Amino acid sequence: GSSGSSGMAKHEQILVLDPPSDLKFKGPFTDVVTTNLKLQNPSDRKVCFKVKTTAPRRYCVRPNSGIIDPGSIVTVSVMLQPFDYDPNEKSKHKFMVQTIFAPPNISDMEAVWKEAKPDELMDSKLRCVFEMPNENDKLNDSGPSSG
Repeated sequence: GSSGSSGMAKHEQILVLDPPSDLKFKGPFTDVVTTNLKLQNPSDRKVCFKVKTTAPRRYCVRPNSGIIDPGSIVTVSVMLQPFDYDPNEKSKHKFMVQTIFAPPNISDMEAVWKEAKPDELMDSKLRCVFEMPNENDKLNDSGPSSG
């Protein structure tokens, strides 16, 4: 990884998505895929996140929601259903993750996300990149061989 932002835009987010740039997907595509999404929480208070994508039919996220403890990272399992992938596919699909702090009496989630207004709810624009398993050179470390 290497710090590098492309353009300055307006976005108010508290939860640091990982990868924050784009979420790569290890193929193949002709079979069930498995992609782990890391979600870092810099804040020191509970926060609720709602996983929502444009292709909820070809995507299986679990947990599909929940709260990320303050100062911790969560690993979400995003399984991609096997479908006819095209090499000349267009950049349409998109992944939008919603995040919002949790109340002191956070009991019913369905009630929170509901009461929450679209003017306070924080979201993030992310793109899912489909990669192929066809590796070129085995990788173990970015330096030494040991371990």
